[PDB]
This record gives sequence, structure tokens and C-alpha cells, in this order.
Amino acid sequence: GNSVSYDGERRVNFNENWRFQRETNGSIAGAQNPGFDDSSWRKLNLPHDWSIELDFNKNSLATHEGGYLDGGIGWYRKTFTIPESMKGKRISLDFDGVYMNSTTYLNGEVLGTYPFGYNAFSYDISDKLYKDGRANVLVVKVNNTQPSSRWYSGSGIYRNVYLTVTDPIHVARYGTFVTTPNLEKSIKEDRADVNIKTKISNDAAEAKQVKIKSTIYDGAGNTVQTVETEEKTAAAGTVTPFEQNTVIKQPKLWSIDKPYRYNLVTEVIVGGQTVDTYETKFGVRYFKFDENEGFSLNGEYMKLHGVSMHHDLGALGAATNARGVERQMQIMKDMGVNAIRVTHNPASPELLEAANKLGLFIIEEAFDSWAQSKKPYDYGRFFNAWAEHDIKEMVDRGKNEPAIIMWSIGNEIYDTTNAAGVETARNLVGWVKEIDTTRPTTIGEDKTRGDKVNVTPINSYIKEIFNIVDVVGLNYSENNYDGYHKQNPSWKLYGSETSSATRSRGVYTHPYQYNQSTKYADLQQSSYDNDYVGWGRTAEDAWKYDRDLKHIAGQFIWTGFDYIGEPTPYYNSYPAKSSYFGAVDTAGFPKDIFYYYQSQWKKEPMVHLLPHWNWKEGEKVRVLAYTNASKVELVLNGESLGEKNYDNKQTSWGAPYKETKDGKTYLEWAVPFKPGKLEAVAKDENGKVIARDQVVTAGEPASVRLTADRKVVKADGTDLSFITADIVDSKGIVVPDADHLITFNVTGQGELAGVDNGNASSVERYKDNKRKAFSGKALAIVQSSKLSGKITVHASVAGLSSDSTSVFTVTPADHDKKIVAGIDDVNLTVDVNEAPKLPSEIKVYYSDESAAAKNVTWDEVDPKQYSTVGEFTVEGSVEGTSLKAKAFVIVKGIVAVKPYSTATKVGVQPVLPEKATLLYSDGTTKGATVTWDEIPEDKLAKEGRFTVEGSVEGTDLKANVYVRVTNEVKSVNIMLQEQGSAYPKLEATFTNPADNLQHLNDGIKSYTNNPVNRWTNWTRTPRDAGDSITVNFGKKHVINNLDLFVFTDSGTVVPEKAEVQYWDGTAWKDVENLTQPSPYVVEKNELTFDAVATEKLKFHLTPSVKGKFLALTEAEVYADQIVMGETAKLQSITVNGKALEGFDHAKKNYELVLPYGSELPKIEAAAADNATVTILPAFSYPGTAKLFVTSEDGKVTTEYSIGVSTEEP
Repeated sequence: GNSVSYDGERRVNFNENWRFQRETNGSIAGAQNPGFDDSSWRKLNLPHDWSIELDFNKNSLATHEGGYLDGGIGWYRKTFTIPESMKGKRISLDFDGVYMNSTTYLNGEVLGTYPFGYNAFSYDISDKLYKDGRANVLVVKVNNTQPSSRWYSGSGIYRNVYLTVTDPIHVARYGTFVTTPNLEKSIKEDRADVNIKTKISNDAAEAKQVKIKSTIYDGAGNTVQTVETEEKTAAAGTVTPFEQNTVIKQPKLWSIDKPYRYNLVTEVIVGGQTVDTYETKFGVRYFKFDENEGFSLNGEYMKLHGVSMHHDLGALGAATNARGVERQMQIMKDMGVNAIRVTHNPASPELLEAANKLGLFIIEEAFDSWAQSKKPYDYGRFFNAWAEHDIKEMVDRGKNEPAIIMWSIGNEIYDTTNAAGVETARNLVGWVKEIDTTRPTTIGEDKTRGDKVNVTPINSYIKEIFNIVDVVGLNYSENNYDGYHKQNPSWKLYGSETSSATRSRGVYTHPYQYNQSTKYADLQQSSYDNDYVGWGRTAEDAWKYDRDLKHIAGQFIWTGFDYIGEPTPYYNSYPAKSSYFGAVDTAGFPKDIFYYYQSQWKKEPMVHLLPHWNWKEGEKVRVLAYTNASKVELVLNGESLGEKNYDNKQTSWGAPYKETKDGKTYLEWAVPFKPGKLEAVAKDENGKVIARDQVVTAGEPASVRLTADRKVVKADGTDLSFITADIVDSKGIVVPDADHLITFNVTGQGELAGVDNGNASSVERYKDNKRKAFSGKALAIVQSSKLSGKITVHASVAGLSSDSTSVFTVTPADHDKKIVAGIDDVNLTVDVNEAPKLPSEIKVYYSDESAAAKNVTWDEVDPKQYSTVGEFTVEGSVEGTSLKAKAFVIVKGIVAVKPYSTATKVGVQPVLPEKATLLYSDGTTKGATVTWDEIPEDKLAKEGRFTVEGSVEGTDLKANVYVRVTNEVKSVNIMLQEQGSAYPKLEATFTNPADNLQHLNDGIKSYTNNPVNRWTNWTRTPRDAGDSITVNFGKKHVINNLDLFVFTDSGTVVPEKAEVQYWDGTAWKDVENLTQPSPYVVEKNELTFDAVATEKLKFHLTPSVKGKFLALTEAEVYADQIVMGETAKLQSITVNGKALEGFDHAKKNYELVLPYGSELPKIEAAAADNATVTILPAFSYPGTAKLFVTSEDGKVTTEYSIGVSTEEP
């Protein structure tokens, strides 16, 4: 417990060296008081969401709404001492957020409790601390009992915690409310009237004479206007308010395209000396919601192009981070967004700061539910006692923000149709108006949706509430946008939520069918914009509804950014864990609808040709072009494919917009696919080109290239850098369907904060060093530490080339000065006897996140370096500074023949890859075409092993492969017809005579009124034990599935499960790859068990309902075969043809130390009866080679490792 670092700053950070322990074996007692022994607990930096670190639990009580991530009860502790500089002055402990039902103790005594989860709270700490210099013990209990939210919320102290140190006479917690009343009339005279109301708290023992000097500082730091009030008495232990009026000449208005802000420094002066200073940043802006003309900031009309964000930050969970929030706000700004509607909870301070800096409006929303709770442990349980406090808290914190434009009171609240609902809405609006009368109140109501076609007749109480609030928001109720305006001309309307469409990144299924709330077998959603929820609409529908009406202030499309939890279409699928709504996935990679909204809402020209170009030959593919230009023509491999265009239309009041004759806002073709390059050139009205975009067919995966958004970051310990790892083709084209496992290694002055790929149906933990790519991309987040320097990230995919990227970390002081931070390294890969190339200029990065190419002088490269296979470094010098450049060259290629092996059946050639992997003795894994020798059927028939020769095209050497044989030959088809046989004679444990078992393979299903053909074990007595069906074949062929068609009636019910077993002539065994879908009634089914020796296949059934019987109509099995054999474990292992010293079956690794500089050794291995063995000879000086063995048909396996090494030089 190190003492708090205090340097006179008013607010002291408090995130350092906390402790944590989550309850797992019941309540842990004694954790409240200082006497607890917490030396065994884990240490962590405070902004911390403990739920994201846990792995996904299928049985979590937060089922499919919290994302299957557990919360629970967690304990925090911190031991600290207060320096002697802080003695004798007021100290308060400020939390920006603890998720729910928090109870904080200090020195063993209860300090308070704050049920709400998204609001800051504070406690007065000065009296409780120990002034003896001994150690204090702050303890925070967090009780996030599970079913407490409709979306992933996180758990624990997920926002910053501060200490506020101030003189006994100080500005109050939020004791400053600077406003600019009547700005619209004033600005015409080029003058803003500023009114400042500051509240001074006097916690001293006696009244004192208090004076205030308030000065307005410009954006650049030069004084604008300073005013000093008149001294007035300040009674002890009370808040005494002041008030001042000033002016600003030629004020710089805060605006979306120019977010200027001022800075007010309030100095409290007692006895002719400053005693306390307070800083609040405000802005000079005025907005209006007109019932006919819509929203308008200052004098300019504009639409509220908005998105409905959540607080979850994706890979790093609910834990707040300034850079991550700013990054997602920058992406949303890049989409053309004007406003953010913080969904169903107040905003974090970082979000408001990012909105104020970037220039985005904000709509703060206080509650998701009033006293009528939506989940058992939701906040409605606490609403009656804490609603006033929480709404006042939100309005007080946010009153000074220029970004905020409205206060929302609720969203889809079930008791809004009752008299108590009107009463509590009136209460809430009154409480909001008690602090901030300069912004309208708002409510989000969905019950007006009705049939979604005609103007719903509004409920009486809903009308009352709509009359109480200043602005009315309509969720998914586009059918009332103009009806309610006509019926109620005084209402100001906007779309609080619209177009709840679903979409996965890079998924293009069902191109021409528009579905509603449909699940799919792959647990994905179509990115063609043909998928949306039942109550929602396609993005185009909502945008067209909003665009046509002047009086609609705008809309806020749903979810903006994907978030964890609420995979609506998949209401109970387990792998489905994250939303599909967002226009940008969880990792921050835009989907196609991102570019649709870019075309619709932005002004500058562009074009996006969405579907990737990796399809099968000759199949027509629907290609769309989300563009705002008036013309587009496709040029497939140089041949123009035709030109499509818009019509320059206009709305009723004269707002230009572009649309086709059909009424579609996007251009569309239907092209037959052929590999190559597909290019779209966007041409304006006169034909001038104004934008371009292309999609080119990708090749086989080649490497893993890393891109870093910000190459220079601060060394403040929290600045993040986001690294885009995407599998690429040899030409540098992202493979559109790659899903390889990327392994990240981060070393230097930083650490891996998290990884993600944006997949909504993956249960890969976010806090790990590896992540599967999804649609050819994956994300890695690295956060800097307190030490300046460099962060080096290394990514590697098995069978692919690696890549390394550098992130330079500089001190905060240097970030404001233009000095060199570092020079990026160069990575090159060449073949043997290939001279590597060195660029004439390379990029040098300064401390101000800027800078570009600079001249360099490279040192000589000798022929010896690249004339042989190996790895070496090349160094140079840049002309700008003394720092040494560096280039890494990898020289690898044809060294030795590559080994391969396979197994197959008798008379069937093995499944040999038509693209051989050229894994020479260097570590490189290039791929190339191979023409295998025609394997005679005579050799396949003969038992044993044989070698085959593979002719690789364009290589200096030829490949080889080994083979194994089994059973008998077969054709591709399953079966045409059986003339007659004893095989189809089925058997079962029990079969009613009237329900002959043979019907299950007769082929005629009897779902409908057609003649009954079924098996049924019906009896007069219960048969809850179950029954099994048996089939037999004499074949020697492949199997891939087990079909099940079920029969049901008053007596017979569907099986609870279908366990499948196989008979090999000796005993029964379990099959692999069952994959039994979920239960059903009168529906078809299939189990996907893999090919297995199935002399007899028997699967057992049990009733789904006790006291009810079992029945079936058809079950399909096809073939049979025999196992390879009872092969034993490894037999021999040798290195360089010599026995490996230290080898032992009871040792994990075998170490060999050759003389320094010796050639890498070669490895050979074998197993009993030629059991399959994976052989990987060593290729690199460091590391250790590994081998694996496969035997028999069960779990028998073993790993053999050979630690090649050498002695000292």
C-alpha cells in the first residue's frame, strides 16, 4: 500500500494497485475490515470489467441477453496512506461507476451504497481516514446478481476512480452552471451573453468572507474576459450561490463541423489569496426543435443523422478507455453521423468528452425501466427511492456539456399506459426541469407501432405522456410519422430507434430473398440488407421514411456499433453471443451498410462495390454499388459491364437527393462471375470521374500482414493502439473467407489488451493471445505502459508467413512537441541467390503522430548474405536523424524434398492435394501445383505401404508421398437401387406388430394423410427405459449422415436424444460427430456422424416425455467398413540417421547440443505397423521441434519433442 502521489492537483487519480477476488465457493467473510489478509489476491489496475475475462458459459443465468458472461459478486480492496501534504483539507472519494448494488466500506465501517450502475457517486472521506499515518483500507463490494440486464453490462469498477482534494472553502461538486441565455437574438449583434452561476460550499468551522474571480479563456489559452464579483459572507456548513454576467465579442460557436469550446477558470478568493480553482469547459451554441421545420443548430437546418450506441467497447469489455471511445466516435463520424443516443443509461465521461471534441450531439437516457422492472434484478427494483437522485445526478453532471441536446426519461417502459405512468412521467420531467431548463426532455415509446402499416390510434395515457414531454420519440413506428403530426400539430417528433436490421460482416447468403427474424444453420446474417427483425425495417425503408418528411427531426438507427449480448434472431442458440445490428462490428471493421449510410448521409463523392469476388465459375452474383454519384459502370477485367444511374429528385420542400426510377437508393447489377478484377468508376452528371473502388479475386492464403491505425501512442499507461491482422493473398489481397488461427506475441513497453474478430457466433475468449480470423480479418489491441519506448507485435499463422509491426510509445510531454519518435523496420522475403531490395526513402514518425518519408543511405549488402538460404539483418542510416534504420531479409527456398503421406481404400486413389505445400528444409511453406503419378489399382489392392512420386510444376525437385490401403473400391454415388438382399432386414429391442420395423427403411415417409408406415414401441405399460433401432450392411464404403424422420401421436412422442454406436465385429463403440439438432415436432432431422466401420449401426432412443412412447417413420443408413487395425505406439526415432541420445517414451522433450555453427539436423520417425506419425524436422536455430503419433481408432496418441540446440560459441 504505497502512499498516494500528490503534487497539488485538485483531482488525484486512484486506479493504481488495487486487489480483486470474485466469489466462487460462496460468501467470503471478513473482507470488509482492515484485518483481512489479501496477500493471495490478484493485483490489477482499477478500470476493470471482470466479466469479459471469464470464458463463455452455456448455462449462465444471463442467458443470451448478457452474452453468456457471468457477473456475480466481486470484492475490491486497496491499502493506502495519505501523505502529509493532504492533511487538514477536504478529501472525497469519487467513483465514475460501479455496476450495481455496490457497498463501499472504509476502515471497517459502511461508507454508503449506490444501487444504480451508470451514474457517478461520491463520498466524503476526510473524517474517516487515519491521520496517524497508518494504512487505510478502502473496500468496495459489487453485487451483480445475474439476470439484471437486457444487454451485456460488465461488472465491477469499470470507470475511473478519483480523489478530490480541496480547501475547506471550495466550489461545490457540480457548483458551476455557465449558460448563454437568449443567444439567438444576441448573435445577430455579434455578441454572446454569458451567465455564470457558481455554488461555493463552506465546510469550515466558521463563516468567512468569500469572493470569486471568473475568467473565460479562449480555445488557444488567451484571456477573453475576466470578471470579479462582490464579496459576500459564506455561512459555515452550507452552499452559498453566486451569479455573474459577462460577454464574449465575436464568439466562436460550437458546431458539428467546427467544435470550438471555451474554458472558464473559477478562483475562490478568501483574504486576498486564491484558495481554490475550478475549470469547466462550455460552448456557445443554441438549438431549436420546431414542430414544422425540424432540428436546426444555430441558424442552420440539419437532420439528426444518428446511431444508438451502447457502452460496451468490444474486446476490452465495459471498462472505459478514452482512446477506444474516441476511435468508435471517429468511425461513426466518418459514417456521416451527427448525433449519438446513449442507449438506456447515462454516458461515461470519456464519451461526452469525445462528443465535445469530435462534434457530435448527445441524447442522454436515464432509465431503461421505471418501477416496473424488465428483469428480476434490474434497476426497477430500486426505482422508487433512487429515481430522483439518479435523474438529478445525470442532469447535473451533463448540464454544462455543449454536445448534449436532450434528456431522455425512458425507453419502452411497460407502465406508460397507466395513470401511475403519467404521474411518474410528470414527476421525472419536473425533477429534470429543476436543474436544466435549457434542453428539452424526451421519451422513447414503442407501443404506437400497432400493425406497422396504418396510423395507430394512440392510447390515452400515452397521449398524456407525449404531451408532458417536450419532444416525442417513436420506436419502430414509422407509420405514425406524419399522421401524428397532422393530428397533433404541436408535437415535435423524431425516430428514437429505427431499422433494426441484422447483418454479419462479409456474409452474403440469400441474395434475393428478404426474410424476417429467420435463423440460419451457420448462425450468421446476410450482409445484402435482406435480413431484419419482424418489428424492424430495412435500413433503406427507415431512411426513406425519415428523408421525405421535413418535420421529422431525424432518426437514430439501431445499435450503431455491434455489442455483446442480444442476438435477437438467435434467441436461444448458444454460440450466438453478440448482436448483429451494428453497422460496424465489435472489432470496429465496417460492414457494407456502413458504406450505404456513408453514401446517404455524407456529401463528398465515393463508391463501394460490396460483394467479394471469390465465387464459383459461371454462377450469377448480385453486386450492389453504395454510391452517391449519379452514374456507375462496372469494368470487369477491362470490359465495361454497363452503366447505371440515379435520378436527381427533390423532396416536397426542395431538398435534392438521388434515387433510381425503381425507387432504390443503390445501383445494382447481376453479373456472371469469372475470376479477375471488378472495378467501379463513379462518374458525375457530366461524366467526370470523382471516385473509384474495386474488388479483385483473392488467391490462396499467403501471409498475415499487420496494420496499425496509430503508429505513435502516449506513454500514459492507458493509450491503446488497434492492430488489424488480416490473412492476405500473395498479391496483398485479403482472402474473403479465411478463418485461420492467428497467434499474437507482443513484447516491449506494452501488453496485449485484447483480441477480437467481430464474429457474433464465436465463443473464443476475448482475453487471449490468439484469435481466429473472420472474413479475412482479426483485431489485436495493445496498450502502452508508463515507460517510453517501443512496442513490437508479432503475428503468426500455421503454414503462413508471419509479420511484425512496431508501435512507438512516447511520453505525454513529448506528444506536444515535434521530435522523432522512431523509424519503422523493413521486412523482406526473397529466394536463394536473390538480392534484397532496399527502399530509397522510409517513413520516420515524430512524437506528434505525424510525419512521412525521409531520405536514407543503405549500407552495402554482400553476395554471401543472400546467396544461401538463411536469415540476416540489413542496417542503414536516415538523413534526418542519427537513429539507425534496419531491414530484415528472409532468404529461403528449394533446399530438400518435402515429405508427405496419406491413406485410402483399395482401388481408390488417395485424396492428394492438387496444390502441394513446398515445406523445404527452411521453414517456408509456399504452395504450388503438383501432378501425381497415376497410382495403379494393383498397388492399392496389395496390403502394406508404398511410395508415389509427385511432379511439382516449375520446381527443381519432385515430391513424394506414402499411402495406406483398406477394404474395397467404390464409386462416387451412394446407391442407385438394391435388387434384393438380406442387409435391409432391420432389428430392434421392441416393435409392435401393427407398426412393422421394416417401414423405417422402406423410403415412403408418412407425415401426411398418406398410408401409415412407421415403427412404434407402443404398449399398455410405460417404456421410459427406451428402445434402439439396428441396421446392417455388408458394404465397404463411406458414410456421412444419419437421417431421422419422427412419428408422433397421442401415445408416441419424439425421442429425447439419439445416441449412436457402431459394431466392428467384436464390440459396440461410440461414433463421432453426432451433431443432433434441437428437439422438434413433425419435422425432419439429420445427424452428421462421420464415416465409421458400421457392420451394424445401432442408435438408442428415450422418450422426450415420461409416460409416453416412441415412434419413427424413416431412418437412413447406407454403408459399412472396417477399421485400419490395432496399431501400437511409436517404434523408432532417429536424428541424422543416428539414435537420439536422451530419447525416452517417459520424457516430454529430448535435447541435443551440437557444436556451435553446425548444420540443422534431419529427423526420421516410424511407428508400429506403419501407424501414422507426423514428422517435422527442425528448421530454426532457436526453438524445439515436435512430433505426434496417431494409432488405432480411439484416444491413443503421444507427442515426441526434440529440442535441437547447440553449445556456446
